[PDB]
Amino acid sequence: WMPAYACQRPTPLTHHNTGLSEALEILAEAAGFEGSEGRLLTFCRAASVLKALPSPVTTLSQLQGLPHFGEHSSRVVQELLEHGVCEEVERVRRSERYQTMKLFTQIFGVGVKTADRWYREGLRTLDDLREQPQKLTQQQKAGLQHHQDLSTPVLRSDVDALQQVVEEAVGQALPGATVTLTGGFRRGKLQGHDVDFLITHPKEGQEAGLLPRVMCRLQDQGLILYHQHAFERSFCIFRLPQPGSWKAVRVDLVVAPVSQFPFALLGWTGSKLFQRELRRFSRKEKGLWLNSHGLFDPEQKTFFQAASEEDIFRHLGLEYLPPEQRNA
DNA sequence: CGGCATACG
DNA sequence: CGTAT
DNA sequence: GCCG
Ligand SMILES: [Mg+2]
Ligand SMILES: [Mg+2]
Ligand code: NA
Repeated sequence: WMPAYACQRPTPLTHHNTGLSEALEILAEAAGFEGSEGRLLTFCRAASVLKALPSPVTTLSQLQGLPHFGEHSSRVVQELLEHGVCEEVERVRRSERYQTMKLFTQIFGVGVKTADRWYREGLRTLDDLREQPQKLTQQQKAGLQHHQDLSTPVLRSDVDALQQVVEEAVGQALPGATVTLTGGFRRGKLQGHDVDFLITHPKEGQEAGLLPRVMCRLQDQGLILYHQHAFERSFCIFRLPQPGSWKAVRVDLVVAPVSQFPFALLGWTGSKLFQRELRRFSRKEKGLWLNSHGLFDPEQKTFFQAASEEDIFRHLGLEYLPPEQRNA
């Protein structure tokens, strides 16, 4: 009764197995810090299965037959059910390796590979990094300078104000262009780590060259604390007003032609695991290649036209899920 | 055993 | 290498 | 780590 792919089942934002899923996601995260992408995926998928269940798991036998639960994930749940704590998870939580890799990778501009190299070099704290700034990229310097603000959750109230200022710049850059809120906020989240916007124009081709024009206008308004600058994705740090002051917020802007908009909307609305699972399903079950630009039939050498996300779910033979049920 | 999503800056 | 869902 |  539980499908194996996350894109085959509704996953709401809030659910009935929060503690169990959080523990499995610690193990997934730790696996990623060690470069074990397969184990990360299994632990993520097992966590996501629990998010999709209609009620709390209370007994080990209720895991029988659930996809992605084998010996290891089942033992984690067993210990949580019997003792309220899983020793492996707590050992990860406490470990110097986990805590430092988490600290470093949550810096904008630092990935697993950089964090691991720093860790092996003996570095452990943000002030350790600040002491040797000549070794930092410009992006990393911005991520470290703004780290405290970027660690503060963005609220849904922040988003409306941001969208208005982005729309103002977009309308001067290209009248008629539109701004759509994507990412976690479109899936119903009340907070987030950043704000994701997708920009298009109803006349195919008019969006070409748009993002530089948008960025130059936002920068002229004094709103851009950091950006990387032809391009179509911008990973920015914005200045957001606050009472008597302001705070730094991560904002991502993406431009797509209207022909690709349903694919870009689907991709950028996520969740990350949902999209990985959807692309895996498309290729492995349907023989079609999915990305944020389109859906390709490699036998006919043709792209599927889509006018809506609904079209895309139909072309993959999947029941439609609204964004609020893509919280895999 | 192979496979694990797929892009752009 | 980083970034995005 | 788990699936097919
Ligand atoms: Mg986001
Ligand atoms: Mg983002
Ligand atoms: Na990072």
